[PDB]
Amino acid sequence: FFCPFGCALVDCGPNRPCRDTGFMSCDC
Repeated sequence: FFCPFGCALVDCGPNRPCRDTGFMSCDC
């Protein structure tokens, strides 16, 4: 799902970093 600026509301919250290679594509 489209991510904002990291792990925010993704799979932990805006704290842990994730693998973002494409616009709105953060894979944690």
